[PDB]
Amino acid sequence: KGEELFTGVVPILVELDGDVNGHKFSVSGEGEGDATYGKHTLKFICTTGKLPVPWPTLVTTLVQCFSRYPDHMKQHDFFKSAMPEGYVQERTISFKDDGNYKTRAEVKFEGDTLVNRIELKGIDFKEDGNILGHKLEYNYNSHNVYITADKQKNGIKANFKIRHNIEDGSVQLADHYQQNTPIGDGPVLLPDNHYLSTQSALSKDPNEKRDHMVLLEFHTAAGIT
Ligand SMILES: [Mg+2]
Repeated sequence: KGEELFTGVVPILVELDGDVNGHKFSVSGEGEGDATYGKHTLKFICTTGKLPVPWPTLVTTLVQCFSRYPDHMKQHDFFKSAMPEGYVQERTISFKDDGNYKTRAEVKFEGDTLVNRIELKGIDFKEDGNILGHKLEYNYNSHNVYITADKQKNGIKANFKIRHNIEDGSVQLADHYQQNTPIGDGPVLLPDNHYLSTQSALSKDPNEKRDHMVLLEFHTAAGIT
């Protein structure tokens, strides 16, 4: 069963190819996760130069299999149950009064490493909106990711609203619609409605001159007693 693959520390690789309003970029990440504690740590580098969008707008795209599912909820952990063959994770991220990201990712094991490979496409961004104008603060709020089963697709859906702080004290909403479907043909766990409680801390490596993001993430399943 997939959950057995997560009882210890697992190395993580993340690779993203993006195009936002014609601005092409790539991000590479490395770190590790320990789902026992709902915890993952990564450092991401923009390998093409300067990132053309704010780092916070990429956090959700850049491994929910590292969520801590409490023992009494283990039967609701789709994410691990699809491993090692993995899952496709797709989103539409709608930035209020601005453009949208469409993302397609494959999350799977490559040997003993958990890999998140992503294509991101962003369109219809305003040239001096909060995203292409870089008006988002380098910080991140705590959210609830609401998950529901999609039995027709043998997977799940999720819906949630990310709140991005703007440098003038306002908030940029980013509505997330998500679908995950298994890559393999083995059975998966189809959960009851629940949510993941998320927390994120963004920082910088004081010795790093490349455009980059250091991330500490907690994800904890909740909403079933
Ligand atoms: Mg503020």
